[PDB]
Amino acid sequence: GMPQTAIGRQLVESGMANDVTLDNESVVRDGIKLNELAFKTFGESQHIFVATIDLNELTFTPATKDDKNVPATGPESSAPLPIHAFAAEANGKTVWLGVNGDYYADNPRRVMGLFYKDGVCINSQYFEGHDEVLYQLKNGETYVGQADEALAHEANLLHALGGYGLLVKDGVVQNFYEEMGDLQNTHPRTSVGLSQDRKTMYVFVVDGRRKDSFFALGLTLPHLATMMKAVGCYNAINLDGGGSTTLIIRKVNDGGKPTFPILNTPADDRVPRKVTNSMLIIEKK
Ligand SMILES: [Cl-]
Repeated sequence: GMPQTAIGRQLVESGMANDVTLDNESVVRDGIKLNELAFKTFGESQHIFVATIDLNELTFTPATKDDKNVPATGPESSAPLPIHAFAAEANGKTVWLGVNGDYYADNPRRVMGLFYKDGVCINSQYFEGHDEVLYQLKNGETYVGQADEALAHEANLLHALGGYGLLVKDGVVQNFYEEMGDLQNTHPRTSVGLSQDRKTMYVFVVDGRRKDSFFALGLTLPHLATMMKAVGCYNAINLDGGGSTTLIIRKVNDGGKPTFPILNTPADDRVPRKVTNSMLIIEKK
């Protein structure tokens, strides 16, 4: 019976998943597969989504609440993930999938990692330790790496979305999280990685804090990293987690208008958190 999908088999083979009770897969659209699973990780219940995106067919962009390419200005700058999708859509993008983005500091509200969008620097002054990045060059090539590597491309850097925690590096699971404090405990997680050829993107949304009938605890970073390598990530990074972790997909309603339902269970007692940046999978134009 279980597991029944390739990803389910990969996660069980990795040692990070047992007692699989849900293992479903669907096609969001051509070029985007979505897998939803429930299982135990060393005795603790979990509930995760893994999206596999064909980067020959689709691309990504970092997103803000209003699709404007300027730093956050205040509380108005944060909104639940669907708002980011709607604003991108209203500004000529066709959005198919989204997750929350990078870590933010407060007082004043400001992004902690590197943040570039459409060739415009939103932040180049990444905080201590906030070194991880998913980036794209103007030539269309996508990479996962370190902030200085992205910056070294100068005016050829198109997009950059920051993270905190390098999970997989050149096919080897990483475990150098010791400066990250309580982020090392189990948590909901959002993470992103690339295949070795950089033509496939993997997005994980790991629910946590047992806010629905799955009783999903959440994961440590070595466990998540191990799962990501298992499904094909050669390079992978941890984005903002906890109550920030949110997944949307496009739903085309009769009449043609899109909505952007949230598929996971937000860990702030089921209430979608207002987030200041995000990662959207969009059509190539
Ligand atoms: Cl900012």
